[PDB]
Amino acid sequence: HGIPVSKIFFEQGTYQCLENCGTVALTIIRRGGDLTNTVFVDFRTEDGTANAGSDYEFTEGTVVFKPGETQKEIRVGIIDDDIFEEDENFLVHLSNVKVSSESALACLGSPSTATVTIFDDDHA
Ligand SMILES: [Ca+2]
Ligand SMILES: [Ca+2]
Ligand SMILES: [Ca+2]
Ligand SMILES: [Ca+2]
Repeated sequence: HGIPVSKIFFEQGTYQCLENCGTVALTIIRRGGDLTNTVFVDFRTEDGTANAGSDYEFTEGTVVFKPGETQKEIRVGIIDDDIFEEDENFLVHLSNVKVSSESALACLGSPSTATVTIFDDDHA
């Protein structure tokens, strides 16, 4: 052993957005190791106190770090409505880190899960 490996993780642990922000942006980071490799990482949302379909969009997919890339941005739609609510949150999970051919070259780091605070923008 004694060789460094790439680490995948969110740039921040918590993100924020007004309910009228349209979409919230999370940044996935890839650090160290051999950056000439192609690395795949899956992402996926989960409900907290905010619910998919009424507060945000169920969003999922896969990010691909091409050689030399150290940062990838992802978007989650925020559903704006006209009703009063508490400030809520949902989760976004990284998983399934794989290296491409042509798994300790690349690993999931910490934080592999980010939280998203949605501030309500309505009165009552
Ligand atoms: Ca709600
Ligand atoms: Ca809402
Ligand atoms: Ca609103
Ligand atoms: Ca609302």
